Amino acid sequence: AWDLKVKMLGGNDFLVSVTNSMTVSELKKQIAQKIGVPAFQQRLAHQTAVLQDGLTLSSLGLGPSSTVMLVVQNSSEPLSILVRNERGHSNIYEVFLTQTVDTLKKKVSQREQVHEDQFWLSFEGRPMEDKELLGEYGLKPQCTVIKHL
Repeated sequence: AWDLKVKMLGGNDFLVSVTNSMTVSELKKQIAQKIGVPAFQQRLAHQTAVLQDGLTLSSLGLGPSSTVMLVVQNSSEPLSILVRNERGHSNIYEVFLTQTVDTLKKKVSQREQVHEDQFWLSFEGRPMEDKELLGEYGLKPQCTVIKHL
């Protein structure tokens, strides 16, 4: 393991312990532990190129000498998820990970003609709480959220 310099735009610089085979996705998690920015609010760039979460640091030509930029996003960007209901059908919903679980239940509510208090949502077996942000449950593009009656 070796250390990498991270510079936050309009922010502080700092280092993180990293590996060559480590992914940008894991790096963001290291950054979150260091400065508390949730991974889903982090956009990383190296030399004006925005980094894809699946890329490995070595594949990107990173070493102890490199420096990566961090841009923190107050409001995040849209992604699609699947919400599979009691009937077993999955429909596409659009969310921002910085939105609350609540905004999603309201979308489900309006669209599927049900009251918010008549169902609840889970992701990977974990129940989703109305006031928490969707990102905190590790939602990713086309992941499946389950709707329970």
